[PDB]
Amino acid sequence: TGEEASAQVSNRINIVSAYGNVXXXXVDYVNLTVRQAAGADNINLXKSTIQWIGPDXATTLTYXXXXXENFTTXSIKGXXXXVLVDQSDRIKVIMYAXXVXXXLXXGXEVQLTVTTQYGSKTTYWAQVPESLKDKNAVXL
Amino acid sequence: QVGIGTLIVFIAMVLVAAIAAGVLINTAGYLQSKGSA
Amino acid sequence: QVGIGTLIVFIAMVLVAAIAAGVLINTAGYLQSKGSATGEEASAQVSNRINIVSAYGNVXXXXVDYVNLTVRQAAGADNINLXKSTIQWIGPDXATTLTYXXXXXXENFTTXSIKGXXXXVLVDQSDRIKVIMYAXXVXXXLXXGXEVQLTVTTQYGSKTTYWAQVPESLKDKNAVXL
Amino acid sequence: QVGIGTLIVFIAMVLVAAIAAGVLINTAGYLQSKGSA
Amino acid sequence: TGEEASAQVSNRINIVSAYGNVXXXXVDYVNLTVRQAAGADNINLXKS
Amino acid sequence: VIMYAXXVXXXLXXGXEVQLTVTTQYGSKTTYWAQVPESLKDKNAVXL
Ligand SMILES: *[C@@H]1O[C@H](CO)[C@@H](O[C@@H]2O[C@H](C(=O)O)[C@@H](O)[C@H](O)[C@H]2O)[C@H](O)[C@H]1O
Ligand SMILES: *[C@@H]1O[C@H](CO)[C@@H](O[C@@H]2O[C@H](C(=O)O)[C@@H](O)[C@H](O)[C@H]2O)[C@H](O)[C@H]1O
Ligand SMILES: *[C@@H]1O[C@H](CO)[C@@H](O[C@@H]2O[C@H](C(=O)O)[C@@H](O)[C@H](O)[C@H]2O)[C@H](O)[C@H]1O
Ligand SMILES: *[C@@H]1O[C@H](CO)[C@@H](O[C@@H]2O[C@H](C(=O)O)[C@@H](O)[C@H](O)[C@H]2O)[C@H](O)[C@H]1O
Ligand SMILES: *[C@@H]1O[C@H](CO)[C@@H](O[C@@H]2O[C@H](C(=O)O)[C@@H](O)[C@H](O)[C@H]2O)[C@H](O)[C@H]1O
Repeated sequence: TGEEASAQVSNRINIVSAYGNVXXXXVDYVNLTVRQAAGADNINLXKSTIQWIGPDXATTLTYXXXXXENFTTXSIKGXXXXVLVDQSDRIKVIMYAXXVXXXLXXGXEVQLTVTTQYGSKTTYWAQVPESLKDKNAVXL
Repeated sequence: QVGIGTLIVFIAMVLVAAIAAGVLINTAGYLQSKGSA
Repeated sequence: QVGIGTLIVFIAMVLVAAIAAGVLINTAGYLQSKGSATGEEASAQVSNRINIVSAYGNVXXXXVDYVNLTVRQAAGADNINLXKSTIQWIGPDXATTLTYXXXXXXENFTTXSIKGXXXXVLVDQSDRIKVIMYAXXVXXXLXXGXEVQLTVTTQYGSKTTYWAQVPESLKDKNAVXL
Repeated sequence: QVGIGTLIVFIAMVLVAAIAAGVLINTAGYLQSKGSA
Repeated sequence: TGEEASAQVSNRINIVSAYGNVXXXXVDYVNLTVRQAAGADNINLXKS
Repeated sequence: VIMYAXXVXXXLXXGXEVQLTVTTQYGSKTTYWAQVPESLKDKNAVXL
């Protein structure tokens, strides 16, 4: 109990940033860079779930590989592409906006809560820019 | 016998502290998004 | 024979209390080191932060080929390793996250020293290291008016955001400050 | 019998509180010097 | 007695989130995402 | 307590971590997680 309860509080994800690819005039990808918290242990991104409260939908995304209504983790810095082992590891959480619901238009707001296996919830309110003209890639 | 009672109450205090810690962090997360926006 | 029975049970309850005594002490020892660690990294996250002193870039013809940044420790900052740091480049065209490299690159960044001992670690308050980024390699040589949004993320998590704004006119400028 | 049990666990709890007390104080000591500087 | 009393305290349910559907202008669905608490055994959600 | 790091395993590097439990004759365990500083630049002696 002491080990799991401390895990529930300690092993938590901090989202460094969130940017999104733009096709035509709509955000088609939602990309999130994640990192450990203070005192976190090895955080597995395969046993994590993401809650997508989109403007047109609301579903809980689960892990996948090579998406649709799931999420993928491509690596940025480090060895493992699914596990955060050290404090200097960055992994990119990958979400397809035009596959989990509808393509995010300029101004759409989606709430993302990344829940670790032990139950540490991290909520990021992604807000598509109100204006998207002449912006190849936006910063959500 | 006294040890038996201590272990059970020990679990509750760890669980209760986890509940209290959850409220502080989650409320901070909500306020962080509110403040950033 | 009631004196026999109490003796045997008395031994057992001594052991049981010793068992429970171990659980509280061992679990506290676990939480002692876990809590001690938590304070140090959390303080490192807030304090050990990179501050950009000045930004400039070499320009060729009329599009800044190279982007250079000068960094330093913030107030009350421990050693800051620039090798375990990732600058995220959000440019007019591309938008990727750069990683450390050595000897000049493509989608990476290099840190050459200006003042101090190490050329990748900021040890004192008077150390200046030049973060080197090839603009034409990460995307394209920014023309007059491009606006890159750089953010340097330290290993512990402290983020410094710098909006590198190229001047609207690049005429008669060997090397201009971004 | 039960008197023996409560004595040993009593020793345990003060040491645990002593352990907990040290953690907060030493952490405050690190934060004090870091905060002061 | 020791086992069930420990299960009463340890085996608990944690509600991760609470979303719901919307019809016309009224919530017609209440959905809860649940998970084990710290150090919990198997939790059959049929006997709950 | 003197412990030669280079012999037990290898001389630790910046960012390493060792879990030490110093147990007495009677079984009292004391756990210490020694953590080498993430940077060893210009420091004759550190503090794990
Ligand atoms: C979020 O991560 C995606 C991971 O695949 C990126 O995907 C790539 O985007 C490139 C381009 O920027 O459109 C394509 O050339 C690649 O084929 C595609 O996999 C995406 O860019 C990023 O925003
Ligand atoms: C500039 O004004 C435009 C006026 O039409 C906006 O266009 C609409 O934006 C909506 C949304 O906010 O993204 C879309 O749902 C509409 O289809 C689109 O015409 C535009 O967003 C704004 O930047
Ligand atoms: C960013 O820093 C670079 C560090 O190498 C500078 O590189 C030098 O630029 C010189 C010139 O200004 O073009 C060349 O003569 C050197 O060979 C080249 O390494 C760069 O200028 C600066 O913007
Ligand atoms: C709670 O979970 C329900 C599980 O069935 C969801 O049910 C679906 O809701 C859809 C819509 O959002 O109203 C309907 O098209 C489906 O037929 C219905 O099963 C419910 O949405 C969710 O809130
Ligand atoms: C600053 O960052 C450097 C990035 O390479 C670190 O370099 C590595 O340090 C390791 C160890 O921590 O000493 C060595 O095993 C590696 O070979 C070395 O490249 C450096 O430690 C750090 O202070």
